[PDB]
Amino acid sequence: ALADISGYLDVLDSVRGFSYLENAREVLRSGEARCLGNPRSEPEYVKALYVIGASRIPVGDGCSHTLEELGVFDISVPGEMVFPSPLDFFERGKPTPLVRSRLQLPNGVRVWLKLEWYNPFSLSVADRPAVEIISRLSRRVEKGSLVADATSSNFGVALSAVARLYGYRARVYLPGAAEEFGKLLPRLLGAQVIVDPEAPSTVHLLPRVMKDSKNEGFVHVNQYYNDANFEAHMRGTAREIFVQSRRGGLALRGVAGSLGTSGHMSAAAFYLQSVDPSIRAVLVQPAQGDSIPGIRRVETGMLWINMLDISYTLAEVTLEEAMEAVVEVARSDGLVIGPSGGAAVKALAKKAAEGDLEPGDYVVVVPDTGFKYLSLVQNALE
Ligand SMILES: Cc1ncc(COP(=O)(O)O)c(/C=N/[C@@H](COP(=O)(O)O)C(=O)O)c1O
Repeated sequence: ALADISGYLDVLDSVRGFSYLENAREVLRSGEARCLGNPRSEPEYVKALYVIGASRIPVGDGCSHTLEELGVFDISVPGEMVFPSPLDFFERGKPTPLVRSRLQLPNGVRVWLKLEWYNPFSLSVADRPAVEIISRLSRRVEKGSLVADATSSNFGVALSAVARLYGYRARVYLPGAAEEFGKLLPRLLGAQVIVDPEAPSTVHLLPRVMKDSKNEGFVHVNQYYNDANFEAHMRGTAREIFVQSRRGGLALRGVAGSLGTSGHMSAAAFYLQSVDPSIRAVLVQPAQGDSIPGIRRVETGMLWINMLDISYTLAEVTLEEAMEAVVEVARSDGLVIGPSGGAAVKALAKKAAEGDLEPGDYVVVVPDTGFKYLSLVQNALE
């Protein structure tokens, strides 16, 4: 019989490396987890279960339990949408909406958009890694210390709100070309903001962040390499697409999305593909020469999408093409999705047009809201 996982989460602080995901994939493939003779002597297996989304764990002799029995499918949300705190709302106010699009794509590819602007701090996907990283920091690092990172915009905004709800000071480093909401809103949120107008990308800032961290002794949370990014997406974003697709009665044939740290799509793909390895992952390549906010080309360096055993496909997409998918989704659905969203929609549309895709439902992860990108919106129209 079962035990609340929340008493066992010291395994987050102690387990290392990716060998535990084997456990994660077999539990997802089989549909069950075998009973832990000693729960504390299998800290890997407990971490596989956290990661996939269990609220409970099987303890003692023999009895294997299903995914449902472990809490993967438990409803977190209160019917009435009342929450005692903004962090309780982040955590229990899930899943984000999965919304079937009116947008018509060729060869029977049915589009569902998963709306990641429904996260309360940055109105973006990047609330999830920021809550998980700052949560895990909270055991080891003293309140009032400074946490910092490089961002395209969204993670710093999230990092800033979250560090503050956990009693930490925050500093965010942006490239000059970053959107204005990423430069301004950390400050509103009580953080320090450094902008480098020469730094042509956001990863080019990391050597400075790392140098500064050495001198000034702040905590570089480094979303690019920190496994609590991938983990936050595994138990939120990915588990959600699984549970929603099942519970929605979807013929889930694939996922489409976009790549910054690679956290969210790495998890989406790895998770779902543990369940059914034929589920496709369609991934945006920002066409060379172009900048699509928040995202980049794979070969500029992304951890999880290269180290984990994930099957994916790329589809190159230009800024112009992305903003064109933003316009189309707006006129089809009345939903105003941001640039990286419309790149993912487009990449899905490119592959369906090629006849590569098995007819059925595909879930596009929409990282944020287009209200944050008016300049780009205005250029797309003129
Ligand atoms: C609008 C938007 N779309 C997609 C992504 C990609 O999510 P990830 O791959 O899980 O980081 C992000 C992630 N942004 C992160 C990472 O940015 P970066 O990898 O430097 O281009 C940030 O805000 O610093 C985003 O802001």
